[PDB]
Amino acid sequence: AKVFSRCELAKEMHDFGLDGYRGYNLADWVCLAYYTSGFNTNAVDHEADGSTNNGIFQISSRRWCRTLASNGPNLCRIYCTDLLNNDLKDSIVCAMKIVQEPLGLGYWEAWRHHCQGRDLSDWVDGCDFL
Repeated sequence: AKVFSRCELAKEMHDFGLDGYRGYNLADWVCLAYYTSGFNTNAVDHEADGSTNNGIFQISSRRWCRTLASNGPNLCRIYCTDLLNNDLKDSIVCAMKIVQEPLGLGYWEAWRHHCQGRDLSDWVDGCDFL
């Protein structure tokens, strides 16, 4: 239902206060979204164990959100399908809870494999709102 451009997404995330949150800057978050969902707020990925990864940050039904038949701790206290909204707020809130765990953004494979260990300033370069 919505695919953000890079700077549009950066602007929304800046509005949500993610620049510097838990020591990660805006670029970290933009890079994460790109490599998890390609900036698609409606993305769903179905893993081999049948769990789902959901929304802009590809949040997992095994731990963080609730689906039926795949019961779990549902730590964000939210149906998975509610993380598929055009409005980012619930995905943001849930990602914030995830990054409070010891790994931070290292919890995402996509971030470890494409964003960590790299200069990411490119991801926010040229952005009008800044």
